[PDB]
Amino acid sequence: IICSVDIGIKNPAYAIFNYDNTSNTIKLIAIEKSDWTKNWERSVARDLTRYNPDVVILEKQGFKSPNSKIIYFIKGFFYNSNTKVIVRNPTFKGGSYRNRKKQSIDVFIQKISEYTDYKNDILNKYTKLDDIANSFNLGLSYMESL
Amino acid sequence: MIICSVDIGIKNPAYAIFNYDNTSNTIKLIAIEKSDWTKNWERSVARDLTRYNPDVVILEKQGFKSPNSKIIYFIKGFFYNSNTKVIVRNPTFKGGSYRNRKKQSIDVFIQKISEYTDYKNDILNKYTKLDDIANSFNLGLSYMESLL
Amino acid sequence: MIICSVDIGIKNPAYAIFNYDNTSNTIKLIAIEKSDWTKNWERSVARDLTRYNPDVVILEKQGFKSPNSKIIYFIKGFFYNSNTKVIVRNPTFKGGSYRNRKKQSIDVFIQKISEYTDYKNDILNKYTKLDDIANSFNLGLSYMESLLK
Amino acid sequence: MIICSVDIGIKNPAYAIFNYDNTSNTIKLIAIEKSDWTKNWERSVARDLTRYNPDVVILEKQGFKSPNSKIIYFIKGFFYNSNTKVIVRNPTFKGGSYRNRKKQSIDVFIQKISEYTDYKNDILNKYTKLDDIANSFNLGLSYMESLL
DNA sequence: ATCGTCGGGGAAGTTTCTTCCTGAGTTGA
DNA sequence: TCAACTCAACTCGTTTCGAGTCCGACGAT
Repeated sequence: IICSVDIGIKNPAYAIFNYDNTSNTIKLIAIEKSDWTKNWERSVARDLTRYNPDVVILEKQGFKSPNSKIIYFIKGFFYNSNTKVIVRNPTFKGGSYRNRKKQSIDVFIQKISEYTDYKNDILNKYTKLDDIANSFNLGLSYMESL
Repeated sequence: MIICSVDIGIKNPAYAIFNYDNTSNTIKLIAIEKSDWTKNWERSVARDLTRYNPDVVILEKQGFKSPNSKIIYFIKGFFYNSNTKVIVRNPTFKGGSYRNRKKQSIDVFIQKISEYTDYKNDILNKYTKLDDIANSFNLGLSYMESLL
Repeated sequence: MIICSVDIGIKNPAYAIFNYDNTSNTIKLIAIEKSDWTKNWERSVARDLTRYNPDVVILEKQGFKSPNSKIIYFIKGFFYNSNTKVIVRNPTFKGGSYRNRKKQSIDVFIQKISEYTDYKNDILNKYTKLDDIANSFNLGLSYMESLLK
Repeated sequence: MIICSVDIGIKNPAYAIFNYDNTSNTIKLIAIEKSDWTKNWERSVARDLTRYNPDVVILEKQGFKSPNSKIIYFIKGFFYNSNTKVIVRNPTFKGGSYRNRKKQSIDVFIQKISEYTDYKNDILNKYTKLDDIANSFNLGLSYMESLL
């Protein structure tokens, strides 16, 4: 069970998948944009223990945002536990910054439907800038490169 | 009631382990040591903090610009959902910048150690670089003073 | 009366040396000089002020939040021995903006020097900044004008 | 040589006049007084300093917060001519508490006052207050120890 | 003194300002 | 990590990493 997280005080988001390795049996369990402003450490632990994951995928950031403190908190929380937290270098923000639309809507409209069967169920009531894109793209890139 | 107060730092981290007798207000020094968190610092932090299975972990607050902050949240996440509360206390000595901070720390240490360990000479004779174990001891003792 | 009026300051101190006739009430400008007190100011003050051993030394009142006050009190102690009266006058040019003092000072200086030196041009060329020698000249001349009563 | 140590202040200035026998290290206290510099402080200062013709005058350095600095520079200009060495020493007891600054001062005072005058009758019966003449005497004695 | 505004290290000698020297961030390799 | 370079207050949640406060210097009356 794979859990990919877009970290940030802006709009944190997480996606929970189950991927059968090398078998191309992808199952999307959930995708959500949460809020980590009220009791953020308690809220982070509560959101991470919902569907106890085996791997957590994060985007590495510099000093740009306090979201790094969430990265180190997550590393400490799941350290001895069975899960393994891995922080991937930022693909995101390479050269230009006006390249979201293409990859976001393309990968969504192409690949969300075959895994959850609730494509438009989330589309009709979710709309945000750079949370579902970062989280889903990190998770899907890890799974495709897996 | 096992107290573990830590002076944080990647180069010279230090920790003091006290025993506070509940309802008796009895301070008994269990141990005081310093370690190194250079190679795979997460393993070293976890081991040094779980060494004596404490009930409270005391850390000293740093500003928003230091690697010591990264250790703070790792420890907070590590001991979260446990019967071991990590608390981040303000800097005990917050007066003089350099000449008063370290010297006042090691002075109050050398003066207040005698009533707690009964092994004063053996600890003073080893290190001679006291300004980390001194900070940890002062942090722990300040937390205990704030207990009553 | 050999009179020495001083515009005080570490960076560019200045002084004007006059001769005042006691029974004629006539002004005579002897000299006007800039100096430097940026290094060893007590030695420099003692040297520059005793250069033309005066009978009166006039200083301009300074506030307490300036090094000119310590120079004032050093001079007070120095000449408190004999033969030299140190007198501290209120700033002659007073009021309005601070820069209005400088321009008014150098203006009255430029327009009133000709009647005293006959070497007006040598002073305008050497030491082009005029806002210290003006202060010293105006201080001395104001004291001597206030001497009649 | 005749040594004159001054506790400066418009509040209650004080001075101690010692006589040091040259090459014998014999300290003899000539006088101790609490003067007043209220009206025409320059005249009063000059009178009090020229009362006993000294060879050195010892002052305690002050911060630029009080007219005592103007008195210091007045003294420097006054004795600058010749014959005198005005020395401005920092306040001797540069340590511990401020409330203990007077305690140790008057302690060293009461410790060493008896051995210097041999006419301590009028002086013992004279005054019930110390916290100015004590400071002046301690400054003077510190210079006397720093003399050899 | 008094209201508005600003900066926030220590020690010693060239002394009440200047000239240093600390010892911790912080920053690119 | 690490070695050169730059530069000095505290501090509380401000639902606990950054935006808030406090306390002595100047400037101009």
